[PDB]
This record gives sequence, C-alpha cells and structure tokens, in this order.
Amino acid sequence: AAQGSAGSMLKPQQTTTRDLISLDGLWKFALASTQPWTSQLKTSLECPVPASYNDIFADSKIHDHVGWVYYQRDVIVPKGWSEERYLVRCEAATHHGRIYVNGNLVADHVGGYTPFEADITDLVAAGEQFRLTIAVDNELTYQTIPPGKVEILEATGKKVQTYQHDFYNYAGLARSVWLYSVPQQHIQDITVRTDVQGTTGLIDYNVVASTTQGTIQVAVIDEDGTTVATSSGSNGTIHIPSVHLWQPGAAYLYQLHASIIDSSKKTIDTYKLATGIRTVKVQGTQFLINDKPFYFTGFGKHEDTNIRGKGHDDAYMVHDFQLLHWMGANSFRTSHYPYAEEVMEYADRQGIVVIDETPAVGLAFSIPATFSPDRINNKTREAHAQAIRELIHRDKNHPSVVMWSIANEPASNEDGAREYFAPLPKLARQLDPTRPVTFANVGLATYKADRIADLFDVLCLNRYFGWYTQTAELDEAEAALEEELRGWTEKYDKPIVMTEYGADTVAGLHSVMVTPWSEEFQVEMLDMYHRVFDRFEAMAGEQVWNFADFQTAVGVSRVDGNKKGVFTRDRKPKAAAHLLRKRWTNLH
Amino acid sequence: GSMLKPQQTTTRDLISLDGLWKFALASDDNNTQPWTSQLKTSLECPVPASYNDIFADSKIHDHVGWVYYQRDVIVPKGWSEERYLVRCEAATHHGRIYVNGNLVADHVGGYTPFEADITDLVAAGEQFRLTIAVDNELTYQTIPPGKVEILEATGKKVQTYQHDFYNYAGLARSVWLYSVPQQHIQDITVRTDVQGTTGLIDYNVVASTTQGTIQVAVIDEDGTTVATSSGSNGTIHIPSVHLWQPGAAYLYQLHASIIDSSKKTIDTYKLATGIRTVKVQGTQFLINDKPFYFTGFGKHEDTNIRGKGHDDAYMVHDFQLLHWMGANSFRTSHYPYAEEVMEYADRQGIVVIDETPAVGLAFSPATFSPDRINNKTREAHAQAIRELIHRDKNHPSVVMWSIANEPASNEDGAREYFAPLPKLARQLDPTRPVTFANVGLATYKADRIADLFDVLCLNRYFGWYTQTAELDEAEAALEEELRGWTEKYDKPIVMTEYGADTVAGLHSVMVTPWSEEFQVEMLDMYHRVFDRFEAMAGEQVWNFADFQTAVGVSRVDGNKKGVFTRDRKPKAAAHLLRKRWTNL
Repeated sequence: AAQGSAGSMLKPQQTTTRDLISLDGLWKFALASTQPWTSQLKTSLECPVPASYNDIFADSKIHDHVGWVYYQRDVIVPKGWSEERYLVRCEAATHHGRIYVNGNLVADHVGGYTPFEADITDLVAAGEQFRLTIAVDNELTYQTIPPGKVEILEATGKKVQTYQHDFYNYAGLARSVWLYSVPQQHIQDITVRTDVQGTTGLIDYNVVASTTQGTIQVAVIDEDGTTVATSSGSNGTIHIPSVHLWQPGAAYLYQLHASIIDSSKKTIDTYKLATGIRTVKVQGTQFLINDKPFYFTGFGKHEDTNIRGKGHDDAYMVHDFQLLHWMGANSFRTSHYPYAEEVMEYADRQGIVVIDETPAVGLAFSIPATFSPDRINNKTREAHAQAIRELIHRDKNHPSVVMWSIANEPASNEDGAREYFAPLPKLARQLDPTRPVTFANVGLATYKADRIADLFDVLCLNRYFGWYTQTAELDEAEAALEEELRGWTEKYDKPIVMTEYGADTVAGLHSVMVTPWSEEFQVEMLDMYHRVFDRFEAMAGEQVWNFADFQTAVGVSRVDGNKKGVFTRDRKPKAAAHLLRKRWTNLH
Repeated sequence: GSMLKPQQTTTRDLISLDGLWKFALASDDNNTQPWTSQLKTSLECPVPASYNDIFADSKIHDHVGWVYYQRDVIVPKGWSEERYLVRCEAATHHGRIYVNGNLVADHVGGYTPFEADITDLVAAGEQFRLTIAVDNELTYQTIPPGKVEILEATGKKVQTYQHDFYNYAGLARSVWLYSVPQQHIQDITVRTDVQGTTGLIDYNVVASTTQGTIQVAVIDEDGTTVATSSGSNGTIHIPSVHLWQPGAAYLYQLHASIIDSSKKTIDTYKLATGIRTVKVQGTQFLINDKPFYFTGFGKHEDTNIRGKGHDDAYMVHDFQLLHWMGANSFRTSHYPYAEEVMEYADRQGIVVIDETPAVGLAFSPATFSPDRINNKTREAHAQAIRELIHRDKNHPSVVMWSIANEPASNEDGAREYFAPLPKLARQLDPTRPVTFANVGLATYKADRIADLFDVLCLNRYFGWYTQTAELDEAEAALEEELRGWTEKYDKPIVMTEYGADTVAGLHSVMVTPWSEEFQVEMLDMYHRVFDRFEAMAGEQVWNFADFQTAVGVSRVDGNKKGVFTRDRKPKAAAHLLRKRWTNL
C-alpha cells in the first residue's frame, strides 16, 4: 500500500488454471481488550463473515465498541497447490484491516471498501494448516476517509465515535474473504477502453503479467459463445464488426478471454473478464451514452439490510434490482462508499447505470472551519486520493459505471475547499480518461456560494427545500428550487443531476392534509420537484433520496435511522414507490 | 444414499457453489428437456435462497411445477487420483441433479441432502455445466401432502396444502463440489453415556474399503488429546468428562482417521460430540440424570426475501435472542432445518426437538385411506425418518425426534398409519425419546396414537379458538385437558406450541385479541396453569417470529403469532418471556 498508486489484483475467479476457495462462514470473534493473533481464540462468540458485526450479537457492548476486533479461523492450503502461487484476500475490511498468518502480520490496509490481499506462498506450504486471524478496527479520525473523531464521556468515560455522515458506522468483514491460487506466471491486471468507429466497435486493452514468460492471447467472445475477434500482445486494440453496444436498458456483454500462452502453443494462465462497449461524453448541458442523450432515473442507495447491516447480500441485491426494473429506474449512485464488486458486475448484466462514489462523505462540519490543519488537511486529502485510486483501479472496467463521484456533501463553499479539491478530479480524469467527473453538492454551497463546481464535468445537486428550508411549504419551496436551478443553469454550461431529494416517511402514516412524515407528503414533494425539473432543459437526471430506509447514528431527529426511503428497510413500497413507477415507466 | 457433511481436511477438499445461478422455470415450449441446453432465461437467482419472493414477479412466485438452476463448474486440476462428488444440502421437495445433460441424482425428501459421485463423468481440471431441476409439487404422497388444482374459469394451476406456512420452493441450502480419497470414511456414529463422573462414547465408522486400519483421537476444547482408540469401532471412557449441559455447551472433537499399511493418514474427519444422556422416567425428562424443562419456541426457516433460505446472520442473531430471553430449546418446526443450525446449537448449548417434514396429514373428509394418506404416503414418511435420523443422529443438541405435527391422531386409520413409525425411530436411534405434536381435536379422549410415543407434545390454542377472548373460560378448558392427559398417561407433557396472533404496535388495556397486551395475557395465564401441573416438562411458545403463510383472509400477510416480528423485533410477549425464563 504505497502513496500515488494501487496494488490489488483482478477479482479472483476460478479457471482451468486458477483455483478459488471461500473463507466465508462463522469465525471466532472477540473484542480488543492483548495480541490475540499469536494463539488460538477463546470465545463461544462466532460472527458470520460477509456481514457487519454491530447488529449481529444483540449485545450493547459489542455494538458500541470503539477500536479493534478480531476474526479468526483455521485454514488449510490444499495439497494440490504447490507449484502454484497462492494468497489470501479480503474484498473489504470494515475500515482498517490487518491479516495475520499464524501470528505474523502479512497485510495492513486503510481503505474500508476496497480489496486487499497478501501473497502467502513462501509462508505456508501446500497441505499445511495455519491460523488465519484478521483484525478490523472501526476507528475514524480526521485523516481517515470517512472523517471523524473518537471522544470520551466526561462522567462514565465511555468511548464514543463521532462523525458527520447520516448512515451508521457499521464495522467488520462486510465482504467475502477468499483463499485462492494463481500460476507463477499470471495475469494481474487488465484495462479495457471501449470506443466506436461508425458501426465498428474497438476496445483498447492492456494486460499485466507477473513475469515475461510466453505471450498474451486474447479471444473476444459474444453472448452466444462464438469468438468474434482475437489479438496478441500485452496490448493493442480489438476491432468488432457491427458491435452489439451495451445500452442503458439493454445490456450486451462480450467476454474478453485473456490468456498467457507459454513458449509453445499451450495455455499457462487464463482469465475471463466481461466488458460491454459504450462511450460516455458530456457535450455542454447533455449527457451522452453512445452519442444519444441520457437522463438518469433512480436513487442513491446504501449497503444496509436488517441484521448483517452493511454486509453484501446476494438475494437483497437481486431483489433490489428487480424493484428498480419494476419501477423503470435506470440508474443509482453508490451512496457514500463503493459497494461490493459483485453489485457492479450485476449492474452490468442488468443494464443499470452507476454513479460510483468514493467513501468521502461528511467532508464538512456544518450538518468550525472544515479545511485546515485540524480537521481536513493534506494528510486527509492524501487518503482521499488514496481511495480514488483503489476505486478506479477496481472499477475502471464496468460498462455500467458511467461517472465518478469524488465526494458527498463536502464543505465546498468554504475558504480552503478549492485548494483541497483541485488535484482530485484531475487525478480521476487522468487515471481514467473515459468517464466524466463530479461530486454531489450540498444545499449550503449554492450556485453563488460554491467555489468548487467549475472543476467538475457534471453538476450533482442534493436539495431538500420542501423539508429543511420551506418546511411543508411546497409552494414557497417551488420558489426556492427554481431560484436555485436558474442560478446553476445560468452560471454554468454543464448538465445537472439531482442526486438527492426526499422526505422522511413512516409507512402507514397518512394524512389528507399537508403533513411531513406522511406517505402523502412524500408523494407531494417528489411530485412538485419533478414538475420543476421538466421546466429546465438543462437537467440530465433525477435520483430520489433514498431507495430504502437505513440505519444511522443514534439521533433525536432520526427515527431509528433515516426514513427518506421510498421502500422500507424490509423493501416494501411506500406511496412514493408507485409515483416513481408511474413517472418513470409512462414517459421517456 | 448420503454421507457425512462434506468438510475440508488435509485429505479432503471442498468447494462452495453458492452465488448467482441462471434460473428459469419450466414452460411448455418445444424445449421439453431444458437440462440439455443453455437456459433461455436472463434471470439470476441466488442459491443459498429460495426463489418465490426473489423476483418481485407473480408468475414466478405462483409457479406450480419444475424450475431449473444452471451454472458452469470447474473441477480442480489437483482433484485427479481423488474421488469427487456434487452435494445438495437440500432442495425444495423434488430435486434432480444433471451433470452435463446426464441425470445423476433424483431425490424426494424436501429438507435433507442428496449427492452424486461424478469422478468418472467429468475429467479433473475440466469444466462442466451443472443444472438442477427442482419441482415444488406436493401430492397425497409427498411428505408435506397436498393436491394441485385448476382454477375453473382462468385455467391457472394452484397448489393446495394443509399446513400453515407458505410453500417456498428452491435450492434453500448450499451446494457443493467436494473431494474425498479413494478409500474414504463414509459415515460415523457416536453414542454418549454418563457413568458417574466418567463420560463414555461408542464410535462406529464406516469406510469405503477395509485396508489399513481405523484410528481415533478425542481432543478436548484446549487442544490436548484425552482418549485414544483403534478399530473401525470401539468404546471410549473419558476420565472426569466435561459434560455438554443445556446451560453450558461442551464439545469434544473426535478425529477419525484411516491409517494405511504404513504410518500415514490416507483420510480423516473431524466430528464434534458433546457428552450427555437423555432419559424419560415417569413424567420426567432428564438430561444427564437431572430434571429438565424446555423453555423456548417452535421456530421457522423463514426470513424476508430469501424465504426459507439458510442465513448465517439471522441464525446467529436468532440464538442470541434465545440467550437474551433465557430460552433453552426449540423445535425444528415442520421440517429439519439446515445442518449447520444443528451444529451451531451444539456449540450454543441449545436443546433441539428435531421434527420431520410431516405436517398436514389432516383434512379438517376421511384422511387416512387409499385416497389421501395411504401406505405409499407412509413409505415416504418412513423415508424422511430415515434421512432425518441418519443426518442428525450425532448432535448433542438434538434431544428428541418429532414424527409429525398435528396429524389427525383421532380419526380411524391414524393408528395403523403411525404404528410402525416410532418403532422405526427407536430402532434407528435408541439414545433419544420419540414424540409427535398433538392437535387440539385429538383430546386425551379422542386421540388414538399417543400411547405409542415416549413424550407428549401438545399445542393448545383455546384462548384463541375456543374461549376466544375469554381467558377465565380458557383457563378452565385448559386445565381440564391437562388433568385428562396427566390422569391417563404416565409421561412428560410439553406444550409444543401455544399463543395468539399479534400485530406489533397494536395496543389495548382491555381483553382485545391481536393487541400486544392480549398476547402477554394469554401466554401468562397458560404459565400460571403449567406451574400447577407437576407433569409438565416444558413450554414452547408458538412462534419465534412472524412467518409467511399460504394466502388467507384470516392470515394478515402470514402468521403473526410470533413473539418477535419477521425482522426479529421484540413484541410485548418477548419481554414477558424473558422475565419468566431468566428468573426462575
């Protein structure tokens, strides 16, 4: 883990040449008390892996814990492995993960939403058994990339985790853990850039191999199963005659088979990696996927379900996606962190557009000046960029991912904000020149007051007039909102997307009168917002906040988390769901 | 036709096949044999789950008949010289495994494993297309029984059945590819006895071939081996044993290895056992020779979207909620649950009543005849006992088998039907008492099955059905029945189920059903009566949590008799229970 760079490999898969093993299951679990990774574990406490631990146990001490926790289990390297290089991966640690093989530290990793792994091949032998213990610290600071500070309670002395975001600070191994193998000479990375000449579809590729052994073949197969182009070399471009384009309601995916042939006509490594072929351009006030203009519809979302909290779930993913299709949503935004990788591949097959967001949420203090040597400084920017790299490295390939979101609701109206943010969108366009760049702008940072927006390609606005400013005054709110829309459309020649608009709603709370927290009120606000968007020709999309009720930090104005959900936390449609379905399916 | 739960050792390997499978349901195309081609679906269905609620699509949820799960599988290169097979922890009722178009297994239990040795069908290091066909149709001969019918006007197929809960279908439990040595261990058996302070156990391993020798280590929780033995089976004493107790789980690990001509280990298996005895004497249920009282619930394999699908987190949380409220037991309501739950219960010190999938042997027409439930049905019923007991025999947590829930034990034919069944059970496993859960109509007068069973499991719901909202009246009808049974039979009585429906948030200070308060009052008044009867052996409230059911004008989006909500939140009764169960 180095400054200015990203060292993950490709998403482990199984092949004729590589082997894959799941470490998911229950693991022994305990709380920081000393040096637990040097002996076995002493607990009847077992925690499921793909999951956040906080809610799992029905224990207050555990849920409330500030610091490190310890997952542990034994592992056996299959005896079939020697002559194969093998290693241990975490798709994500809560925030700060550490990997111990038997009681030597083998990896330390600061991102909370991106993979990390350790090559253990010289460290254990094929056929041998070791003690995998993984340490996850949930502590946020001013330098950690969702920012925060631990404090202490004057009377009881209890440790307490402050932060500036909405959603609860769920910790642990939220994403699958793996033990896999790769041949000594292997493909480590692949870069795919899809473009279109007339009707001919060309993808520039780039394959990275552990050594300089043999050569690099690439077959490119269609959905039916018949290869449609081939190539040699670590890099080039591939021509596809009469391409089936990946379309935002009509996913087409070709399968790029990268192989590492040895001296002779023999395959020694291979890797299957799906791409779809699509361009993304912003021209002025317009968002083009495949040179036709596009309008987002959908939600910012969360990784949040009932007991597992943030832990990725196969069936909620599929269900969630069906609800999107049910209502004719075409996109969503990975809200305030990168989601599980498997959600991105699913999004690709599913033909859903994604706004991929770094875990930079709450870069402000006004939910004290936020950009200084105290709160958000240069060491913080360093971590912010560190996170931009790992996200892009990981996600660069998904045709569904369509624009990077640098941050949520940063204090972009304050002195200091511009210096801070300047290198970040520039980093993004550099590492990946194919997609546009944005961040979701807060209400305070008005068109006048914001000093960041010009550095970005698309304008993403979060607004809540009918909620905060004009509380229940929908007409006075329609005033405020078009005031603001005008301001942006006049000052800038970018396209605009409402990334956040909504109102807390308690399922079953009804009222014939104007009343916030009533299914009815939610409808009305949503509806008048829509009416306003349609009168602005500069709008390029709309994302309700949020998909579904979700858990947040304890708070008096938070009714057991955030209820701005259009669906309940158990995924049941409020009235708003049906409004959105009616608008999204019945017009363009 | 099963084998020990696959596990990774030094000599066995093991891959999970869980994840997104291409999913499609059977239509009446030209394509009558979908298992020999790529599926036309662009639907991916998650595996550990069950499919009905997953797709937000009616036709899918409503479907009667076959569906197909399909995916590609790579047998590892290193697997050769080794023996490998594909296991299904469970299907919906009827599962068929196809390996490259080839029918390789066909299995009729709904909640137990089935598997296929495919070592000669696919080459190690090669890829194959695995497709699994699961049929959800019940009949008079399936183990939950029921008939399929046709809606007169529209023509739509519909599935009738007799039991409460919804008929969630699919691959509700994990799928595996796994390696095993040519000369492998196939089954193990453990029987734990207590002889004063010393624990004894009789191991019985069954390997594939008879060369080399069988060796056994028994390691304590601290890593130190504590008795050793040689031979395909023998009996072990453990000096000052650490007993598995309902309050305090303790699990010795039994390593059974298959030594060869030399001093090398060709195969090996790790099998957890707890040392504990179950005796029923008189009206008493004794665990390790002290009186025991079941506290807890009938439960269900039911969560929100995955339906019946096994779930690690809800598992762990559920148990944490038993601990929270001082529960000590539960009943695998109306089907054996997933294997790993039973394992977990072992580690957790939670006692289990293991029930077969046999509910709804009741048509309230005459239910026991050559039409509804005949010998053929009874064949299948004995098969489930075989497969249930074969799989679960080893668990210190499992403490009783439950033959069936709420059968018409009061009708003619009932007796001829059940007779062979508990005999079968006691023959397959002498170490545990046998029961079934008695329905309300089958009173202590009317019932004609009960004498044939070790423990009496009942599920009275007077305050609900009978003296609906008349608790004083229900109290009487309740104690009347308990006099009856305790007067008539010299056995332990456990209220297997009991309690009233309740809507979270619905409240009242008076006697009003469907209010949180009414539930507390019913549950309570029952406990008052249980405490007066010396023959009582345990109480299990009817239900851990709300669960989905067959659609009904009397079922508010499922059953709400649950003590927690479907997303597992405490109702008023949860607290009443916690108070009683922790404190005395």
